[PDB]
Amino acid sequence: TQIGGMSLDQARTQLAPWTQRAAPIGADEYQQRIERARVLMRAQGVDALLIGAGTSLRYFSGVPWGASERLVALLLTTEGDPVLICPAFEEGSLDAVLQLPVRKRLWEEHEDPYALVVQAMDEQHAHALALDPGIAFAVHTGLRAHLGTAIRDAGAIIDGCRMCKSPAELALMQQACDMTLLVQRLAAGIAHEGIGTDQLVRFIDEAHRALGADNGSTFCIVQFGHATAFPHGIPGVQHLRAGELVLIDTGCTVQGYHSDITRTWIYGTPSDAQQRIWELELAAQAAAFAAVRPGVACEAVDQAARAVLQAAGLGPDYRLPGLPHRTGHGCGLAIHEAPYLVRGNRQPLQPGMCASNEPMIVVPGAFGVRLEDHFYVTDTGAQWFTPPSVAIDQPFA
Amino acid sequence: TQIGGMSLDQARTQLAPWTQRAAPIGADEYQQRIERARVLMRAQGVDALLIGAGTSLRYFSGVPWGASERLVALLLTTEGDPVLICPAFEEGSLDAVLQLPVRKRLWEEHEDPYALVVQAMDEQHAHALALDPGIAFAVHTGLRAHLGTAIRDAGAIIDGCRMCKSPAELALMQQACDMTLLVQRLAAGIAHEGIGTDQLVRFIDEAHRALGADNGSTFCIVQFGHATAFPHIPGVQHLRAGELVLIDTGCTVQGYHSDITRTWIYGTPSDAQQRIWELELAAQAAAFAAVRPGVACEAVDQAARAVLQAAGLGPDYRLPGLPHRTGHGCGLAIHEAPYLVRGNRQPLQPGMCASNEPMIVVPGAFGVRLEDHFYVTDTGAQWFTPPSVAIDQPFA
Ligand SMILES: [Mn+2]
Ligand SMILES: [Mn+2]
Ligand SMILES: [Mn+2]
Ligand SMILES: [Mn+2]
Repeated sequence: TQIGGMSLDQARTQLAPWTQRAAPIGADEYQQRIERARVLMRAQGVDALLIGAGTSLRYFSGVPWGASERLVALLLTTEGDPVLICPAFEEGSLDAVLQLPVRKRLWEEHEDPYALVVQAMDEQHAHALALDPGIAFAVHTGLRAHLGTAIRDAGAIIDGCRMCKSPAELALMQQACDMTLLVQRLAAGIAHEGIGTDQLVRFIDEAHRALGADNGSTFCIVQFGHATAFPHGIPGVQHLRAGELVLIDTGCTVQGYHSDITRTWIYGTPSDAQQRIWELELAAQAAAFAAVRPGVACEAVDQAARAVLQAAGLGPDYRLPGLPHRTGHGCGLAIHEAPYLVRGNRQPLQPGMCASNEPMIVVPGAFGVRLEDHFYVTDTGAQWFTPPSVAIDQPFA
Repeated sequence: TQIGGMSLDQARTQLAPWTQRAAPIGADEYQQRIERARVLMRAQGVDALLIGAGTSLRYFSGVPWGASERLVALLLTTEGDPVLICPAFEEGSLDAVLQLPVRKRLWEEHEDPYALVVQAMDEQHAHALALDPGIAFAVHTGLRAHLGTAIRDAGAIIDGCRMCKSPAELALMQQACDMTLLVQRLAAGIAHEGIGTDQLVRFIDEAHRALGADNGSTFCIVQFGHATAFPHIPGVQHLRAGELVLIDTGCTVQGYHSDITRTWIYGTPSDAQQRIWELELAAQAAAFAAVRPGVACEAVDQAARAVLQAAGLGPDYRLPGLPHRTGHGCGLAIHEAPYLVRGNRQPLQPGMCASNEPMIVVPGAFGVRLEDHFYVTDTGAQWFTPPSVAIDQPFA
């Protein structure tokens, strides 16, 4: 009963704005983030940290703008309000989004914003910069015109803050996930013979927007039939036929925090091969989840999924039929962030880490099945953000 | 009569799929871009170039994927097919979009892709790498772990290719602009008392899709009244008689961007609105009249500012006036070199494409932004779209 048979206007009747709205991040929590960054800076022997516009700037300062060709950055040192380097003409706009007190250092269009970063270093006798790994390489070129000391990669400091989510972060993420899960549910409901992949993408966007996501669908992949064999798809619109699997991978943000959920379900009657692979995928996902608790190396969670596949005669390693990519990724303010659930990653799981659990099986020439739900690590184990699917024709628990 | 009076029904009658479709970029032109990069690399003493996923990888290879945490890159050396560094699991999906013959070098999830880059360098005896300045700093870290030699910034090489558009690229951008102009005109026509900023966003997207844009609207800003003085925090507004409307939108066609702003009055304008609107047009016109081969980009920005100063606004970036640059290059990116900004000595040359948008802000009152792009010709410039005629005639 979850697949097909829902009219567009029936689905529409389940799309009122979401009424269980998590609290934004508070001022105190931004100070705690700065404080934690300072601990990790000192641990690494760094005395200044430069964070570019994008997910990390939003994390530390609230500023949500996307990166551009104009340097917008926070420069954190071991004391005092961090410096916010920003185009002069954007000052009014910056003041309206900041969640953290800052010392603003503004540059007019022809002025060199990298000189301002280094001047603010020199003012506090800081000579050991770490730079945001997400920032454009052009920024290392700019800083090099003025800085002669070693520039360290800030990834350890940034991850060491962001990997473990606070309760407020978890609730924002949960909201986003509950919204997208509903959207997934309605998309499965309106599916019918002949529906276009593009029509389902457009519905999903409309539906996330109606529920009050920040900005509709963050992304959306919809594939039918043989196209499901490509983990990230191929160009081209498809039209649905009985007997095909349907893989829908989509998500939204709520105050920048992501959902990221995949469902793969049959439309019509499945073959034995489809059933067999779908069950195996549910089982691989379930084994990865059972492996999660504090102290467990991230690679062990990936190993747990591959062990199920290999005991069914798939794999080993990335061999196809099997799992050609890692089991999962971290999620937060970015879709993909630390920690990664991947072979070779010894990083121990800690309470509050969030990650995907999406051990997709690909059968070359045929189809793929990806079941994707995220979890967070609790004090004694893990918790699903969204409950896994139940069957090939029952995508929703 | 450009503004208002049109039904949604009438607008839809002008929304058949675009029939004058510009040719996609062909296999030979990708090879010419690779060749062009190679001479630039030789001119600058560089023997290896790494391009990351994004507009530059698309330019060189046709791969359109946005950058992610996994290295997807093209490594170009002084000879042989370029090397495409890619996750192994994405190989099938990479093959469906590649437009250039490459030597694929695939890595499994636990393997170090930066190692592959350096091994490909070492096989060619390349030791003088330039790195895409748009790529994440993480890639510098990854490469530096394997290299003792300098990692140069590739921006001279990449801009030396991308800034001057081929005829094929100009035609694709022309298509994108012609479609977006129509959308702008329809949006003006359907505007009425009460209409939502959100309803206009939605219609704009629908229209861009109906005409055959790559993916609807690329972006859409719609501002009414006092909000036009705040060019950068969204919020839904409803239209009233006496308000300015500013609509900034664009699409892509084979990834080539349009980016057009129109600002017009709904109802009767005040004398201040009229005077600033006229000034905006004049500033835009003076910038365009400055464009010709060998003019410095900053001379084009100064030409706009001179208009505003002669009329008593400014000076410099002071308001009421022009608080930021006059315009930006445009291509596969909305914003790319060359920038029409004070301090930029870069001389314009034939084929360069940029925006001309010397917005006037009157603080706390309103703003008027007129935005049309141009390309540089052998003797002067050519508008992709013709400028507005009047505060109540947004379309020439
Ligand atoms: Mn995922
Ligand atoms: Mn996903
Ligand atoms: Mn624009
Ligand atoms: Mn523009």
